[PDB]
Amino acid sequence: MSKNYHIAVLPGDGIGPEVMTQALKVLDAVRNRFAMRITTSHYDVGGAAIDNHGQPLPPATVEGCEQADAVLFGSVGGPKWEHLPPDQQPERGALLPLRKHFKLFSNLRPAKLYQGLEAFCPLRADIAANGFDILCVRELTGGIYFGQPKGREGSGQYEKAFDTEVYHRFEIERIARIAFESARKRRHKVTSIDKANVLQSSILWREIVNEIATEYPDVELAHMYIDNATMQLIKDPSQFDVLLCSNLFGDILSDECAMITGSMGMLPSASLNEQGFGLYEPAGGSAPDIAGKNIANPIAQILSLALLLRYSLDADDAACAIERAINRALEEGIRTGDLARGAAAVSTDEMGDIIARYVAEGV
Amino acid sequence: MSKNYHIAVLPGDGIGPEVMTQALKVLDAVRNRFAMRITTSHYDVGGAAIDNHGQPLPPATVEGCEQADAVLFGSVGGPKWEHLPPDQQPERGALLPLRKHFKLFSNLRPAKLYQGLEAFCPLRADIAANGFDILCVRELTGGIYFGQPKGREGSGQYEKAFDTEVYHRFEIERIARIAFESARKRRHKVTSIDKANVLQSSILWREIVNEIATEYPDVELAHMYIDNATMQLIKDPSQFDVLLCSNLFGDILSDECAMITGSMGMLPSASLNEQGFGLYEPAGGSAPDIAGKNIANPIAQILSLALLLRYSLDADDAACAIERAINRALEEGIRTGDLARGAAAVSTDEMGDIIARYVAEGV
Repeated sequence: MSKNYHIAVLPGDGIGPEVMTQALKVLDAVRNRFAMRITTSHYDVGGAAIDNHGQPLPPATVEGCEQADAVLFGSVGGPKWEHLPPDQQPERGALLPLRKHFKLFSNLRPAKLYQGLEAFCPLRADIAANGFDILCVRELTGGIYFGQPKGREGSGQYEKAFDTEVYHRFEIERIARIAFESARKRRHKVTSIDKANVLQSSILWREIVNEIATEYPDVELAHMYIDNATMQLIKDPSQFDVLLCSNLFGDILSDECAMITGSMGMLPSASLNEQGFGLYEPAGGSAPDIAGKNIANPIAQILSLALLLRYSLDADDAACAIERAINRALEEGIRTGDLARGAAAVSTDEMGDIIARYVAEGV
Repeated sequence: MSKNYHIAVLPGDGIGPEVMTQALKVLDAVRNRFAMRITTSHYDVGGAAIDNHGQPLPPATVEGCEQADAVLFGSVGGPKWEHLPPDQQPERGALLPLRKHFKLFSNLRPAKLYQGLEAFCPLRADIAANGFDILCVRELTGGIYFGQPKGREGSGQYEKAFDTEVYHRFEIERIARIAFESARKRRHKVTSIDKANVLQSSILWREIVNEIATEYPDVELAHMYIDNATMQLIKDPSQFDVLLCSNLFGDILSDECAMITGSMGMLPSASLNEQGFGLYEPAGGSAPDIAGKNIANPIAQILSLALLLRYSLDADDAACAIERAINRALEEGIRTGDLARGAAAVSTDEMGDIIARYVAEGV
């Protein structure tokens, strides 16, 4: 709840700009309720920047993001591009350059069971009913996806391929930190996932996690292996707050958490660097068929904004207030098309009206 | 009618002997019904072997296992042993030299939702109702648990720890074969789990698997990455037959499967080699606590006999009869310590008499 903030807003293609419009409505209701001074600049990126500057990521767009406290990003692909690939893509050509540009090494993906869809959840009703709220923190830049040596050697029966799981201390120290800070924002419990029986890199991970933890006495830390963690998300998801994972283990576990929500198309994602700059976006997926006719669901965008406030603009109170507006609309059955018993009671624009109205505690 | 076969029977410690005698009751009704000739010989292993012989895996046991078509193995360990060393007593001193000696590179873990146990399944009911029957085939000897170099190196910022994820073409070939062979005795489907979008070792795995697929043209092959399978196992387990897995991807997935049955006490395991020699055992362990002739549940041990018959003895007729018997028992609600409210506990011994009966044939 304060003054000073500026936000690069990059809708993109497809549903991008119609779902960012709903986010800016909710931003405006936040601006008034908490008396926060937040300005935005809009920038072209992906397909429309192809169309305007003949570029997936125009250079001035990068400047504008350099000048912002955070980037709110939409969707990128939609209509008619990528016949010429791949770093001449939208996705390839905008999103990973931005990643690389700003040192975005972490990826946070919350998975919370909203009352309203305890029936969509895949777990036994008596399990879904206990509910859950988990933040999966995933290390993005190291591990076995990028390790070196990597490659393929030989022929015949002894032909081999190999990848290396490497981690460096500087890498494990920074992602651990983001996990602990985030648990402070939350319920003060970090479960670090590893394979610290067999894996040497998993022994260092553990080790270093236990060192960093001394700096956070108010946060409880547990360790769990990846295969126990795959069972426990099914058995009792409600035991976990923050999951701290390597690149591979977080890929797996962030997807397992998404599935157990039962919704998925509703989920946000954040990518942060160690200074608090983030790029916030829906995890879901670009439009395209769905585009232009307002039946896109804006919630994942509106939830990327909630994330933006908590994590880059340290407005935790403002972030909850959007969360509770969404929880309220979902409990009432208000859908774009997720429960049309007596009609998917709302279009994209209507959905954006209702949430911004609820934040402004109107309804 | 006939046979030729011979089985080493190594009960072990604890509930090993109690549930192993129920297994052997059932081998009797099988010997009778399908007119087989199967010889058994008992050998002392782990704890029994330390007491009677002075060591957990006597030369004589080993000698006896070399004369068998398979090894049916109970449980090993109790708190009365292992104070002295790691790979010198019951578990590590018995169970893993066995595997090494016999070149057992594959691990088969079935996970099947049994009807009278549907409620214990932690998935939503309508997914539980569709049921499932999965066989996870896991590479045991290779991949990242054993690749070299493994280690840790340096100080400060770039201190690193690494593991190498190696496969050769011969390793992938032989595990893919037992997966396709297995699929032939089941529903003629193999899904191969890689992460081939980024891993060089996964890329080769996918290549060799496609090669081997052509030698089994009547078996439908599918590829899927580890994070998708992790979700699909929740959303629609019924789509799967055999999962073909590398060492780490099958350790994760095997547990996920086990959990979704909701009856992990009941599951068997098989480790096979190239010539079809297997070690068959419960996936869990003795319960010294519960050791003492008559409450331990014998179904896992018995289901182990079923696997041995199918994979080592090539008698799947006799294996399915055992699986039909257990299936009828469970839905009848009869069971050792899964449910009692009408003094509906039944002994280890009663369970064995009953399942032998149904195999013999009911009425």
